[PDB]
Amino acid sequence: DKAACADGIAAVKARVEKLAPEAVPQKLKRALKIAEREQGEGEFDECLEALDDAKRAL
Amino acid sequence: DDKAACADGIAAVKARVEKLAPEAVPQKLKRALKIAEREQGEGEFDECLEALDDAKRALP
Repeated sequence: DKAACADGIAAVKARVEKLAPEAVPQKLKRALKIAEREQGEGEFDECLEALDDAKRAL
Repeated sequence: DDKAACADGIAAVKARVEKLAPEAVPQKLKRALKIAEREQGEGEFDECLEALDDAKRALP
């Protein structure tokens, strides 16, 4: 889960870098923020939950 | 789908590689990542996933 959380944050960040700032959905930006915080608390299992929501907004 | 997993996996391997000392990045990783990116550009997303598996296997 630790590697999947880090890989998923990298994957979401890469998608966001290609989008126009106004074209980044608010739901995507919030979900990624939650994932990065959950990673910071070592809750890698929850990080994956937040990452699922982020990808829904792609 | 495979298209999304291919892009996500390339992004994930690139971020892992950026954390390593350059001398610790094996030639086997570099070749596999190059193949994954070429296959992605050709729409061969299933083959890209295979090359990404080789790349991640070669990481320290």
